[PDB]
Amino acid sequence: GNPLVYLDVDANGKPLGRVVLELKADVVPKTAENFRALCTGEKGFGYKGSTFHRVIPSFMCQAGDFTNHNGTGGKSIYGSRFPDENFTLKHVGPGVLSMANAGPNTNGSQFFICTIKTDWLDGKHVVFGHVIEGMDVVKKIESFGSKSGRTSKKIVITDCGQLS
Repeated sequence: GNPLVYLDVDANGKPLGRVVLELKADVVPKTAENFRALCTGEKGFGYKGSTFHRVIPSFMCQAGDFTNHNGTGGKSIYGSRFPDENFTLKHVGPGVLSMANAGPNTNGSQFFICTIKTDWLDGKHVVFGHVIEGMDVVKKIESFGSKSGRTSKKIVITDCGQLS
């Protein structure tokens, strides 16, 4: 069935725990496969050692810029950017996993985990999975954000990979 992947997250060098994500490869195979491979590192690059660089309480936690660490970078397993696959899955509530972008058809590697229903992003961001385990970890990350998105602790994905 659908891949399960994990992110182990530190804040200021202290482990917060593990976020487990189910990737909806049955709905968005291309988007799911990109994220899966970026978690395993099997292409020679990916999320390990990168950060949650933008976190806004009562909104979302954003990560995946493993090249510039600031929201401008990232790349996919296909090339720098790739198309919006579909908008079938919606931003239904907390725990939704969705692609960050720079407008239409600019998916790379940046992603966010929602902490509320972000319905206004429907039809603009490709949803591709959700949190299976570790919403407590997500809430910790969230609490280290600010209105500006600047984080008050250094939030690092120390390890990541595929569980099944």
